[PDB]
Amino acid sequence: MENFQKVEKIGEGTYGVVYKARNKLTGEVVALKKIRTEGVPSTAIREISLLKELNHPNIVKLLDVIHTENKLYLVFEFLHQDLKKFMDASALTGIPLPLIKSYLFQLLQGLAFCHSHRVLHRDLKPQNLLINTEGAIKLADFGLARAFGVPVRTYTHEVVTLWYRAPEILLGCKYYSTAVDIWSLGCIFAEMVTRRALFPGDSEIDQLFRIFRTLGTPDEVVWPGVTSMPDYKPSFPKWARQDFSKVVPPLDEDGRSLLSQMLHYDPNKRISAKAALAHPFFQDVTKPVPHLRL
Ligand SMILES: NC(=O)c1cc([N+](=O)[O-])ccc1NCc1cccnc1
Repeated sequence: MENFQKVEKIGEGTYGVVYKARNKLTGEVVALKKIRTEGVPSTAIREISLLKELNHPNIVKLLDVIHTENKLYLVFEFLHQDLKKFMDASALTGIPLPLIKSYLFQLLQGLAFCHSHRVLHRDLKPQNLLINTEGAIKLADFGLARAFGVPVRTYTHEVVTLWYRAPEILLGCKYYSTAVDIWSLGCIFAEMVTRRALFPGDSEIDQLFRIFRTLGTPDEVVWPGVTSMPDYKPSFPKWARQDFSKVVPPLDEDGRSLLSQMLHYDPNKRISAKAALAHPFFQDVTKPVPHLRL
């Protein structure tokens, strides 16, 4: 607004437009998101306001929430790059395993924190994982989904990415659990390793069938209750499950084991962020510094 000097259009998020801005006073450089219409539900205001208290080293800090003139502004801590850009930049050589492991470990710490406070992300993707020169990675937009909701796109003709959506969401379950975040992070872990999205669906059904083609069509044995889900259809093709060794090569067995637990179909069997932190995959975790060209 008037207390900030737009420094650049960081982009156009799923809620609204985002700008890099400098606080004319404090001199602080922040990310300002303009939230998309009229009146603005007070329920959301209280919700969003509660998130200002959700502070952790691996969670992008929500500095302020400003409600004015039918517009809602969220002021966030600023980070220079997102994981999607970093992955693209590292596409030729790949992100080194030690850095992939460091990032996964930090993201799990961030999820464990949010989940312990009953806060879900619901829409994790590389674009909302932010990184800095110190080797830190942080989760952005935690709790906004709950505080609000979801239309058809973002806010103005922009295709919602379904690549990281958990199967229970695709099958129409109305109640999401912390498990949806573990699923998304598993998909991201695989993408960092292979340098290709794991399940790049272009429609809700293509997304679901890409998952089924790789992990096998779920049934009552591996996922009790799945055949009673809202959008489950007995007519779904029945695909056999593939071997992880073929899914994320050349990841080692510690990595494949952890990924398999993050991608279990039954949300209740899916590993928690807390439990994942204890997985043998992290026995030799360290905190490397990435090569960032800003
Ligand atoms: N908090 C942020 O710094 C930030 C916020 C959003 N967003 O949608 O609210 C997107 C990217 C961000 N940083 C990474 C970034 C990406 C591109 C150019 N500059 C910075």
